[PDB]
Order: sequence, then structure tokens, then C-alpha cells
Amino acid sequence: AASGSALIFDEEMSRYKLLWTDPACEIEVPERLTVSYEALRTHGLAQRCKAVPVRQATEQEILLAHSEEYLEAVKQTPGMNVEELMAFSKKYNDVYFHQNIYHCAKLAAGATLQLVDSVMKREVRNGMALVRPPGHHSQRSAANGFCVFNNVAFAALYAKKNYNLNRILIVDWDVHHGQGIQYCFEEDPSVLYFSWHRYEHQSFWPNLPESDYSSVGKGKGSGFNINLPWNKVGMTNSDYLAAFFHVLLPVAYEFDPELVIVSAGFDSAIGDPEGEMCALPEIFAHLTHLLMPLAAGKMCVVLEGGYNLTSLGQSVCQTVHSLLGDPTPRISGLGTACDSALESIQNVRNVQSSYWSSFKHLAQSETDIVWPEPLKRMPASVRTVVVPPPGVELTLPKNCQHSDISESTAKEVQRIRDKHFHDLTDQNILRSLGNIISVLDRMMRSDEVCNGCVVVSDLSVSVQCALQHALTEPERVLVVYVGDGELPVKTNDGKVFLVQICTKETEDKCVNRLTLCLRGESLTAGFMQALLGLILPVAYEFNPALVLGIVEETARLMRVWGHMTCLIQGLARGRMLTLLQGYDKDLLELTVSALSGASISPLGPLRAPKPEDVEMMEKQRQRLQERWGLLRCTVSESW
Ligand SMILES: COCC(O)(O)CCCCCNCCCN
Ligand SMILES: [K+]
Ligand SMILES: [K+]
Ligand SMILES: [Zn+2]
Repeated sequence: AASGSALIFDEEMSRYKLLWTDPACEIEVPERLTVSYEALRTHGLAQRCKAVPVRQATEQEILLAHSEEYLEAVKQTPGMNVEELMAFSKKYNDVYFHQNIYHCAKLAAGATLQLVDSVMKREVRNGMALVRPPGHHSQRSAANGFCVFNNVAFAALYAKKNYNLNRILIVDWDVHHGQGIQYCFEEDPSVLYFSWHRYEHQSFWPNLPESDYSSVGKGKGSGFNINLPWNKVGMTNSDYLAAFFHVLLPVAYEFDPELVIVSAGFDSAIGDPEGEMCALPEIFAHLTHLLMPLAAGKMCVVLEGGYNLTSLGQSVCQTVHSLLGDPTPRISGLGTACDSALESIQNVRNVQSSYWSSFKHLAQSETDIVWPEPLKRMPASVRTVVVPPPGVELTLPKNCQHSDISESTAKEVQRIRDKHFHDLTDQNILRSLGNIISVLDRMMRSDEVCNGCVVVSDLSVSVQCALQHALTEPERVLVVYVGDGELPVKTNDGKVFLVQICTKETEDKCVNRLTLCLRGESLTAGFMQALLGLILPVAYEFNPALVLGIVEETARLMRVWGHMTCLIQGLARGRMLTLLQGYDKDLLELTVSALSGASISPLGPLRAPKPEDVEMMEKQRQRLQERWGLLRCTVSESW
């Protein structure tokens, strides 16, 4: 029922600045807030967001994560002169105070709570708060790293008290380790904290031993703190996506959070002087997209770091673009993560193996810098086209339409019939192939339609016309097929990759085919492991121009189909055609709901998969990780 996205911002939070010479602090400028909001207005996305006003966090709310002594000390900063502000800033590590910073800190804290309230009251589906100062370094009785009050820690504690939440996921993709959040929920199993950060073997700020992968929590909360250290600079998009596919996402979907809060620091992007990483701003459009199936889309993005004004504006827009449901941009050049990233990923999975069932099999035997500008993201005129069987009226979302076949398309279906299948008069089939071409032409060519779903009766003839027609308009087509037969699909030229979900196991020889024969109780948990750990890594590296989904009528376990078509829309700018053999009102409504960008129901309590399933999946990884390096979650054995 939730509708749009909130953007909480106020110019007042940019009215404090550093007043003395401090080489460690001069990068935290008010222009980070000005450039970020001005970039959203330039791209027209600010106007597309509901501008929820900011408020001050009350004293009672600040004490949720801070002590009375620390709050009382900061409360007297508005009355201090410059010399007194210098002496107060020296008591903490890499932070400066201003006459207006206590005011702005309460606004940054209150703005975060306004976003949490808007999301939890179903007034919006998600949102972002462009706040300042940041927070994830702030501790109970100390300011730290430009942070006065821990904004994200407030949001989690605030959502727990006023909404009785049991599970909250915090994703910290800032380039620094948010040790203030880790200290706050160190013993709390209700708040799962994930953070990657530039570590360089503790040589990078804040130089903390507990910032390493070994800190998994304490007491009842052990296993709910996940640190992923970067021990070398220059981490690429492949490193960031390997962290998501092989660490964060398997844990997040098993956790099943009721609310997702993001410590969105963009100093992990290309060109930032503090992060020195090499990920392009478009990667944040996917980091946001891969998390939105969680918690029915209830996602609160809180601005943290980001100090390259050009890179910051681009990364903010890519985040809001995905939150508004705009199609995700294509990511090319993906491959294996570097050895340092694979070592970090390998170590985190090993330590966490005793806590999460996605890693449980790893525990015993028999297991001036310049970059190109991002392209223009644009939502289609109508996102989804639905073609039900002849004479079936349906209730469609406001951004959907039905199929009329023009005479230009009607002549093509004939030419296809007089050449191939020249003994085909089933006029019902001829209409479906006419629909397939009409929807595909509106997908690939004109920017009017994003994706679509077509109900078919013949499978071999329909998938042939769909696949062959897509390979001639321009390039690369990924095929996801849930059935047991054999389809006229040739994985010969490297232009097609086929993912097959069947019942009987088939010895696969081509490295362009991924066959998943999953055993029937835990078919939901096993499918999600294969989706996050196998299907998504190869699909992202393959980088298709169109996704072709096929479901035969014999196929049942449909609870996972909504998550697949939502996550798989990260490929091919969301251009996905789904062919459903036979009519199923529930399955058709599920496909159209997820294709349209609506939220998906959580999977609930995710159990543990069968050992025979994880064994089959790891044998597929061994067979394919040499060709598709993004599948790797360990360091390669050198000859
Ligand atoms: C969410 O806050 C944004 C941030 O994480 O980027 C803040 C950390 C800056 C602290 C680093 N000081 C420079 C090192 C010189 N000793
Ligand atoms: K982080
Ligand atoms: K925790
Ligand atoms: Zn940072």
C-alpha cells in the first residue's frame, strides 16, 4: 500500500563549518549537502520525492544511544567562542565543533527519525535523508570522525521502542568502519550490523583491532556483527558485488529483517580522496536494488560520508533512482574479485560459519581522477505489459497495460511461419507469437515499455520466436527456465546463458549452462542460496541485454518466484520477458506484481537447506568459477 519515496533535507544543516586549520577535517565541507541536493534537482528526482520536513531529536531520544554527561557537554558548545571550540574538539579524535553544530546534530538525528516514522507508518515505501553531521562513528560518550550523534543507531533504537521490532538490518557501505554502531549493538541480536571498510591491516583510521573479521559480536549477540575489511585500496565493482553475493545477501535473507537502515557513505566510490576505491557510482544503484526485496521494501537511506563532490552527486542520484523504482544501469567489465578481497571474503565466511546456515557447510569435512558520466536513467511510460489468455479480464496496477497487433507485426509472424513451422495453423499459437514480437519491440527499441509477461500454450515454438527475435534486433540474452524438458535454446556462441530449474539432475558439460536440480520441504531455502550465490553472480558477469523467463505448466513451489524476478531486474536495465505456459491466476498476478516494481512479501522464517542441495550447488561453483570469476568466494590455488 506504500507509495513513493521520502527525501528529508534542510539547508540549515549546511550552516556549520570548520573554523581553524585541520588537515584531517577540512574535507568535511557544507558543500557536500549543497551539491547532493542540487544534483537531485538537476536530474528531476527531488521533485519526484515527498519532501518530509526535518525536526529536532528530543533529549529523551538522544539518550537512547548517548549518556547524559556527553549530551550536557555538547549542549554548551553553542555558547563557546572559537578558542573554546578548539579546546573542546581536541578532546576527541578527528572532529571539529561549531556554534551551530549542536543544532544541526539534533536536526540530523531528527531527520533520521522522521524518515523512520514515514516508512514505518506506510506513508512512503522507502526514503533517504541528506543529513549532516554524519553519525556512525559517534559513541555513547564521545564524538568521533566528524560525528556528534549516531544517527543510524538512533533509528534502530527508535524503531525498536515505538514499533516493537525484533529484527533490524543495518548496512554500512561507507568506506570507514562504523565502530559507534558496532559498540551500540555489540550484544544485541535484534540489530544485525554489516560493514565493509578500508582496513589495510589496521593501518587505516580508526585503526581498531575490533574492526577486523574476527569481531562477530558478544554474548547473546555473537554472529550478528559482520566486519569485512578491505586490506588494499582500489576495490572495484566486482569486489563490492562479491561482498554482497557471498556475504551480505545470504545472511540478510536468512535474517529476514523487518526494517533495513543504510549507513550510506559514498566515500567508497571512485575518486574519493579518503576511500581511494575504484567503484563507479552506478554500483550504488545495484547495492540499493539488491536490498529492496528485504522487509517489504521498508528501507531508510541515511547519508554518511562522501567527499569528492562530483562523485558524491552521481552516487546519490543512483541511490534515489533505484529507490524510486527506475531501471538499473548495466554494469560491464565484471569478473573475479581481487586476491585481497577474496581473502577477506574467505575469512569472514569462515568465522561466521558457526552462526549462519548459508556458511554452515564450511565447518566440516565433505562440505584528478576522471571517469565517464553515468547514462540517463528513465522509467518507462508504462513499466509492464500483460498478455493474459484470450478473454480474461484482470485488475492491474496503475503502471500496467494489456497487449492490438499491427499489420507490420502480423506480416512477420507469417514470414516466420512459412519458413519454420510451416505446418502450423493453430490460430491461438499464432496470436501469442504476435504478442511476443509486439512486446519485445516495445521493450528493446522504444523506451515506452520496460518489461512484460505473456501467457503461452506452446512452449518450444514460443521460446524459439522469443529468443531468435531478440538476437536480431541488435546482443546477449539470459534465459531462466523452470522446467524439466529440453528447449530449442543453443548455448553455442556465448550469446546465451541458460539457467534451468528442474527435478531430474542432468550432467551439464557446457560452461554456458547452469542446471539446478533441487531436491521438497526446504526447496525455498535452497533456491535462495542458489539465487544469491550462483545465479546472480553469473548473470551479472554475463551482462545480458534481455532476460527471458520460462515456466512450464507442470511447475508448485512459487514462494520464491517473486524474489527472483525482482532481483533479476538488475540485469538488462530491467528488460525481462516472462513466458508462462498455461494459465495460473496466482502465478500470473505474482509475476506482474514483481515486474511492476511493487514490494514483495518476506519469505518468513528461512530454514537450513538440505546437505544434498548445498553439495550440488558447490559442485556447480567448482565447475563454473574458472569461467565466471564472480562466483569465487575463496582465494585461488596457484600452481
Ligand atoms: C560517516 O562519517 C563519514 C566518514 O566515515 O567518512 C567519517 C570518517 C572521517 C575520519 C578520518 N580522518 C582522516 C584521517 C587523518 N587522521
Ligand atoms: K562501513
Ligand atoms: K549486533
Ligand atoms: Zn566514511
